[PDB]
Amino acid sequence: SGFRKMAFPSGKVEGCMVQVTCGTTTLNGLWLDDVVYCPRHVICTSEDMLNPNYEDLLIRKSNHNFLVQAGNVQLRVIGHSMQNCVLKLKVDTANPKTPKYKFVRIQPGQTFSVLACYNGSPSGVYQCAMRPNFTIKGSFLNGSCGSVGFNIDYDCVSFCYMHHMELPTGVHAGTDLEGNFYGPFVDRQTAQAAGTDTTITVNVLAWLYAAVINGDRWFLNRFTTTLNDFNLVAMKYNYEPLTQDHVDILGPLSAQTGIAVLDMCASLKELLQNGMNGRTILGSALLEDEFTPFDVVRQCSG
Amino acid sequence: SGFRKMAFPSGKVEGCMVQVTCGTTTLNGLWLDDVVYCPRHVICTSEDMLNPNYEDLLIRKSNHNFLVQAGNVQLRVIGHSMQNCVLKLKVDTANPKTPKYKFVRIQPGQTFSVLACYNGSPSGVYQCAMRPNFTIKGSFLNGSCGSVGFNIDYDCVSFCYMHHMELPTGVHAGTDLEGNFYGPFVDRQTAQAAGTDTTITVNVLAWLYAAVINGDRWFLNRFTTTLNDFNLVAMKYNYEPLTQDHVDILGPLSAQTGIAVLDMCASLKELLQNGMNGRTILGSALLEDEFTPFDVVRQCSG
Ligand SMILES: O=C(c1cccn2cncc12)N1CCN(c2ccccc2-c2cccc([N+](=O)[O-])c2)CC1
Ligand SMILES: O=C(c1cccn2cncc12)N1CCN(c2ccccc2-c2cccc([N+](=O)[O-])c2)CC1
Repeated sequence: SGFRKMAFPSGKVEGCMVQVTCGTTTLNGLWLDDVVYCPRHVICTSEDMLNPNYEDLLIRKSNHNFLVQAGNVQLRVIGHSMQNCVLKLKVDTANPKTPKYKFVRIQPGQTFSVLACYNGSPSGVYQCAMRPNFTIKGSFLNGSCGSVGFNIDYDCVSFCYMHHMELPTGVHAGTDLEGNFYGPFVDRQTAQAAGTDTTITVNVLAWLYAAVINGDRWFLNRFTTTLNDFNLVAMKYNYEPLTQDHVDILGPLSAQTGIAVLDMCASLKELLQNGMNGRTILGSALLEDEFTPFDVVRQCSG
Repeated sequence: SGFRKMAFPSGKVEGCMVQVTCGTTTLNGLWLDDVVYCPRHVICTSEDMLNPNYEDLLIRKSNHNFLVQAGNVQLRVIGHSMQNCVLKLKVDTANPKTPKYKFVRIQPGQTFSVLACYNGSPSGVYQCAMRPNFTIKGSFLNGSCGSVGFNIDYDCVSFCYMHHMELPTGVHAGTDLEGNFYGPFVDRQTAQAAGTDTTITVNVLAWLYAAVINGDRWFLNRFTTTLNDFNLVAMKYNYEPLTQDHVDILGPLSAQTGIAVLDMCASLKELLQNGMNGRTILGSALLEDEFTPFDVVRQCSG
């Protein structure tokens, strides 16, 4: 028992992290097979950063302008190309620690683990969700660009996120590993703002099931709601609408606990209208929305 | 910016995890050099578990009764011994992935990362604190015994925790890596209960400094308190007393923010007496006590 914010073990990704330097600019890269992937903004300086023309910037580089270090070993760059907002540096040596991998783009509402790195060296691991507005509420400092986000299934690492920047509100923005931004963001230092966010309703319900599995029952009640009457209240409180597909996804947890999804929705309705009255659920005094149904099943059965 | 529950990268510990089986009983072990460390309760069955005499149980075992698997490789056991509540199995092969390591016992109030494992295979990583009452609020299922807790400094893994059991309240109990329990607990399936816990005051103050560093200022006020008048309120709310040593430890954060420790204590006094009024700090609607001053400095400067 117990329920924690839990990340995937990071070892397979640690063996892929390298440092990439172009000039005075250093960040992290991901070394898979004989390619290193990194944010293309490594080719900017503070002079360019405001509105770079990346095509011109890259034409003016050569292979020898890129210094890649894997530990103390320098890897020689033998080719370079741009892939949307990612740079691909071909190196003369394939990474012997390359895991089985794929590049997957995730949806808003889904979670992943982040390995935060500085200077090519892994510093910490945490879990987060892709928000409805395509930002992440991460923890990243200067130097952390090129840190990646991932999930692991069996032996295979599905990379989903590469870190590019911090927005003025302190949340984070980045790309998939094909270099395409999540959200309406661009890789320049400008006036960008995260749009309005919403709470991920299916994940709040999943976490209420986790709470019941762990013995927190106080918010349960004898009522039920329709899906439509629930979604009416959802809209008022800035929650995403709950679909029948979401109801279906919560099936396993509803069966484990014996509490119908629309019965749990009546609890959530009550919590939104009334608050918690000073009580807690799974150690929290607010409704948590960054655990998916899959995340809950992972900790609350195995 | 941003502040997350962050664990250490787990790779160095992943390369040490093995499966240990004695009979029908399987759990995890830690393979360092030519020794595997695991909970001695691997030598029990459900028949013994209520009140085992471990000395008699171990005398009746031979090397061949222990099956150790490192992936698909079976490691041959060539010796066995008991070390308090840990079993040490000498194997014929030294682990080539052994990191630099030490075995350290931690204090209540300190944090560490847990690599939760099942069948010798790493499943997830999370961060937690040693509570004042010597339990941990972990996330562990059947099969997770022998999972370890650790911190990393530079290249060196300091192992501090091996998991042994779950108490009736759903919190967790275990040993240091010399086999000595944290807390007044024993490795038998009996009527054990966690004692009364307290909130770790120095860590709450550290997290309030983290909040200020990240732009949450609403709880700040123009007041100050004495240490003695603060500790008076601390006692009422079940918080540990704040020492001058704690004040000294918070020095760096107080200097970074410009807010004296006893000025921050007046904020904490106000939050304890009044609540948050519906507001949040770092994404939480309660006061968080599982980040140390060191943890805060790590994310809020590097
Ligand atoms: O690493 C951080 C960073 C700072 C603070 C908090 N963070 C949390 N996650 C990451 C950070 N950068 C460096 C890169 N930046 C850029 C973003 C878009 C386009 C170009 C650049 C750029 C390129 C060359 C030099 C410079 N430059 O000199 O500023 C900036 C963003 C800020
Ligand atoms: O793995 C879990 C576990 C279950 C549920 C939640 N958990 C969260 N962390 C770990 C768990 N065990 C197995 C070991 N147990 C024991 C604890 C003390 C002394 C002996 C035994 C013992 C030994 C041989 C067989 C059996 N047996 O058959 O029960 C039990 C505790 C329960």
